[PDB]
Amino acid sequence: SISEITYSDGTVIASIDYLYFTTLAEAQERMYDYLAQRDNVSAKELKNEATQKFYRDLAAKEIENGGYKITTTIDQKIHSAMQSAVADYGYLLDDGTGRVEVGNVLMDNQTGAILGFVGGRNYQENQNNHAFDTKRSPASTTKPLLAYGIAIDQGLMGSETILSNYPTNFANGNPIMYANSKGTGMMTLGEALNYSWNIPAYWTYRMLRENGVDVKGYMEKMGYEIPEYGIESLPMGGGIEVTVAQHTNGYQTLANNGVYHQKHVISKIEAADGRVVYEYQDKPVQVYSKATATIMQGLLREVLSSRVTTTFKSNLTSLNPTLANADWIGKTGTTNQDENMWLMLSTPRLTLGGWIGHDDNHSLSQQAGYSNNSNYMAHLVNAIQQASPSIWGNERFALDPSVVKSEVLKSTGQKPGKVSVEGKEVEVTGSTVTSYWANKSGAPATSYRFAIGGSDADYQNAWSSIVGS
Ligand SMILES: *C(=O)[C@@H](NC(=O)/C(=N\OC)c1csc(N)n1)[C@@H]1N=C(C(=O)O)C(=C)CS1
Repeated sequence: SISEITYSDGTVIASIDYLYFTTLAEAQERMYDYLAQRDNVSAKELKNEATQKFYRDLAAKEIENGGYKITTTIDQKIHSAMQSAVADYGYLLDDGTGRVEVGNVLMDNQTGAILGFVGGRNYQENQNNHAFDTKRSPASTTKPLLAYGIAIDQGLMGSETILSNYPTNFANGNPIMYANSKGTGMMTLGEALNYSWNIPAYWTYRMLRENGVDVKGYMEKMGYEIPEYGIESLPMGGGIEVTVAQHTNGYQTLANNGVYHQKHVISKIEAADGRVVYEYQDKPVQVYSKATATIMQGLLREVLSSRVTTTFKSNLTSLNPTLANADWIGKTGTTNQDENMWLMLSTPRLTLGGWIGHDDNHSLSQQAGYSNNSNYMAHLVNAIQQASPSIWGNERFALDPSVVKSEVLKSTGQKPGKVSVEGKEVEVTGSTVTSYWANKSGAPATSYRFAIGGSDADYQNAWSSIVGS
């Protein structure tokens, strides 16, 4: 008898086109883990590199002879529908800059299982796996996990707090840029995400760094490896390289109300005589407070509604209005010189991550992320849809009970009151808004320095203008 890989229903993929090599590689890696433990009681010589080889190789052979049954997470019909979508629509990513590659991973928000993926436009013509092995910076999609998610979560801010987007410079003396802008004064957390302004993200991380929040603790809990957290542009996705698979897993976390389940493609390995060599252990972990996570899903639902940096919701509506009705949330990213684009989507029941780019690191059109990648993802989204009607779901994302609402002046994210404006102390009034907070006591009173970030010059022109009462 010979070894085999099966779809999650039970259908045999192949015996022992990305489909084959992904499930086989993850298969071998769990095999390696088990061999290294299966006695050969190792640790640390596991670090020596001559061994690694020996085992990796030994691993491969155990699958070739050995005769085991490998159970994947893959839902055949969706996976096929996905391959078809890329065959039928990959071409909408092409934008006068040569074949554009693509990597997507569709992940259950609750198991962490991967129901299917897109490896690239065409395994025959080119084999790198853009869903699994390639790594690029996630850009402005880092913002929600590494800056805002965290700070809200340490109650250092809430839903309508306020960030300086006034001009300001890295420590080298160069201007923090957004596309072509030097900045624009103050704005809500809402605006800053809907447009992905860079400066607000820059001030957020900086403040985290001054309270020394254990940022790394958080990122590490989702599976991220970032070699150096002391980079000023970190939050914008500077110094971070990731895979679609892995980062899809980051959006899975915000989506499953702050609870990370570890990504995977393999659920079970079973030996000839039925003995279980590997089985997926469900260990959940609570990376963000349900307060924080649900707050975030609210804001990330306007990121798509707003349509400011993605045409998606329009594209999807046009190809299928019912579905465009599911409670979608998401975020985009663009890297320097338009070299990559990212779009992450979740409804509460699934996540879809999608990266488009060139293999050799050159540039896409300006539109590629905002338009192309959006319309393509909307077609992929239908395609899964058609293949498995119930899959995406109808549930709403919802603000958790533990969230805490506050009345605050639109003008300063903060509860109204007296403040010190250079002699002449001030009664601070204007219209209010409810602002969500993931701490026990809600918003502060207004303070001269209400916003995250801002210079002295800044606050002066800001409070100046707030003064027309
Ligand atoms: C977010 O990704 C931010 N982009 C950038 O800061 C930089 N690129 O600008 C052309 C960048 C970030 S990391 C890196 N290596 N380069 C804004 N993101 C979007 C978006 O798609 O949401 C934009 C509309 C353009 S800039």
